Amino acid sequence: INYWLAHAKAG
Repeated sequence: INYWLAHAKAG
């Protein structure tokens, strides 16, 4: 998925 980019920083 690419939606991860919506939570990229998220970590």
